[PDB]
Amino acid sequence: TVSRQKATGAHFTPDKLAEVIAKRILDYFKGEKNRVIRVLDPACGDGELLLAINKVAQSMNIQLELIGVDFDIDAINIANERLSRSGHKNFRLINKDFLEMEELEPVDIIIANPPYVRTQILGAEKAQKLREKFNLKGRVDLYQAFLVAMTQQLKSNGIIGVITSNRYLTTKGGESTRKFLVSNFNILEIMDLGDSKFFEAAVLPAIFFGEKKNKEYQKENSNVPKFFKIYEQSDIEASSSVNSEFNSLIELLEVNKSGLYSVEDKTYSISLGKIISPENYKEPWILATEDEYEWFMKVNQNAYGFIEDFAHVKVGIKTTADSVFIRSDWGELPEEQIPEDKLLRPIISADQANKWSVSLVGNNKKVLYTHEIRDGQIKAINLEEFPRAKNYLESHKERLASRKYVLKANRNWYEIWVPHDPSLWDKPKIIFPDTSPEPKFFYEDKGSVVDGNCYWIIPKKENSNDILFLIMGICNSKFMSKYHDIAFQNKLYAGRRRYLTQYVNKYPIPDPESIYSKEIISLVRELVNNKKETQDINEIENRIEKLILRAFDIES
DNA sequence: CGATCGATGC
DNA sequence: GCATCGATCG
Ligand SMILES: Nc1ncnc2c1ncn2[C@@H]1O[C@H](CSCC[C@H](N)C(=O)O)[C@@H](O)[C@H]1O
Repeated sequence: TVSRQKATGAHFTPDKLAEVIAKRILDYFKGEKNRVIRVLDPACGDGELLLAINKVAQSMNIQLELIGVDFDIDAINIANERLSRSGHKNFRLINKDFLEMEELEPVDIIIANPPYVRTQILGAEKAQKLREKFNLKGRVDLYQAFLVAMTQQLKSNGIIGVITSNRYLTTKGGESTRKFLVSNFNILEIMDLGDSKFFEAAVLPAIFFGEKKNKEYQKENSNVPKFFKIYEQSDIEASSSVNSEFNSLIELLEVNKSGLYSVEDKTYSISLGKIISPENYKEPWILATEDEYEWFMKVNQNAYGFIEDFAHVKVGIKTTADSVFIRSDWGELPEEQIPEDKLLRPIISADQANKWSVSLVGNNKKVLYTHEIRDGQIKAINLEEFPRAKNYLESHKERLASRKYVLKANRNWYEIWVPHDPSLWDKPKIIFPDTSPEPKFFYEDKGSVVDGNCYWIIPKKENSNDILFLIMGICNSKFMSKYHDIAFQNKLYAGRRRYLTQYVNKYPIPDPESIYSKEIISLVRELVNNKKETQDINEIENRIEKLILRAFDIES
């Protein structure tokens, strides 16, 4: 199920992309450049990065000592053959685990593309060892441990050029990585390659260039960190101009002017600017232009608060066996195994998501809910009281009992892993999908369950009314989409944002007592009650955009 | 406990 | 194309 390429992260850097990284490294290198420079690739694969940096260095008449490490002998054998045939004799390859889970003196240059292996593939046990050894936190990825490991092999004032997944820039679990990078390096440049798809794998990579700090120093300050951001721009503004003077996508990585660029069948939006105070490592690092960052600043100052202050942003249920607990064909089961109607709760998924109004006009999904309120406490149901539902779960005994995290928690083998509080489903709530290219927050007061591909919003104050309607009008607006693309830059392919709790908690909210917020609430109340409204919903939506702009005191 | 994260995945 | 869904961590 898990390929050897998946578990070992064996994806080689393309030809032209490796050359781009090598050119930027040797341009940033302030070292001597007339002696032998030692270069390290801590996961060299077939030697692609070492070949690229030597080809560039030989043009500059620089002599390199190439060092490559890889724990796979097959990669070492092919890299030895390629390096030997290149003509360069001063190279050295080591077959070992670089993380050390027999010596090497520090190097002047590191060029790297470490493997990206998620915590689930590493396993919980190996992930704990990596966190304890390399001082990492959260859902650690392998490239994060390599980042710490390879940095400790770099001389002070040495240059690093390393390409990884861009997810440390915006995820909560990237906090330890951001802290380590800004602490150990004078950040030279961060390149967010976005959804350009240089690799055959579905990944959005970032390239980090930095000069390792020396323990004795100055103020630096003469170095201000810059960024380069390129994403696929599908929709083009009617008044925006496109530059088509570049032939290949790899040439766009060396442009030095922000704007729209078209290569073949796709248009790209390239942004250049400065990293703004990366020492604040607890929030995502924002890569935005001067105008975008200033607009982002004035919204926060004029904001009355944030969603986190007014409501609980929760995830839907996580059964950890969706094809067993969530079905639409309950009536088509054998009558001996059709669960009792008390247990089958209608559940809303992401494929029924629209703005304001739910697409519940066509739905039949129900969840076999396994929890209930008993003596004022949340307890799992007793199977003896539900014979038909018991037989159904008996047929799935081996798979449901395989969930080791359920048994080590001393919970019943048949339970839903995250059922939440059964009493909270009755409250009015906002629902929205996680993976979506557009906000689809909608009101729902029929007391149904929310699926794991959606999040839901319930107020902190027990007045489940106007406050939810205000939050909807804010979240669904184009105003908040602009704010989102600046502050929370976590994108999947095809322009999909991630509407996660850690992001939606930070949405700004205006004063719910101002006359502007009062009119927004009345318009949102109309959009959910008047399902006879069609097409001219856009008319109401436009009135909300101008109201939100006056509520935050800005014209965008 | 309850939200995260995805060299996405099928 | 286009929207995971289940191990995981705190
Ligand atoms: N623990 C470890 N120690 C050393 N190498 C490792 C490793 N885990 C994975 N690798 C190696 O890291 C490589 C990542 S693919 C990167 C290859 C090369 N850097 C390039 O850009 O083309 C794989 O070949 C894999 O064999």
